[PDB]
Amino acid sequence: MVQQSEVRQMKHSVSTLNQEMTQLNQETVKITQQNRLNAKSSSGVYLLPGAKTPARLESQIGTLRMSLVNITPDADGTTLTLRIQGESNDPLPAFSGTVEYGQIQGTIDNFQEINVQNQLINAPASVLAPSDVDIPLQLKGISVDQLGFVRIHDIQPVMQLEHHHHHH
Repeated sequence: MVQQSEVRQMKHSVSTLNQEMTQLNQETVKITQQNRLNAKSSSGVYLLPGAKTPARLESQIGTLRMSLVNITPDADGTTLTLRIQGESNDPLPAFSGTVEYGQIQGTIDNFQEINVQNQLINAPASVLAPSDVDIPLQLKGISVDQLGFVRIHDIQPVMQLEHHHHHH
């Protein structure tokens, strides 16, 4: 019932608004957008190519932190360096992940993920502590200038053995 006949007819009458705050650095704005969307995400973390900031994700192998650097155009899509940094002090075993990437045409109040598809980021077995890895993420179809968001999710260990949870 919010559908009211509300008109924007510019009438010549003075109206004093509240003291609107100052402007902000463009990158910092995209960072503020990243953080807000990050919390609004239930499937992994939002890495906005315009923010390039590191995001913390609690995976099956452990708590890791990804970020986007060296973002450059590709033959088909866009090549950027996907860095997996360990938040813990432990080495991270071999794992694969499903990364979504597309465009955001809406606002923070209401945004639609359009032109979005995914790719498999498979990193090697990190036998070093602390664990830090960098792998080339060759995005397809989408152009660097047209990049809206790169969301890392679905992180799973590959072909590695478990330890028998002997409780009985």
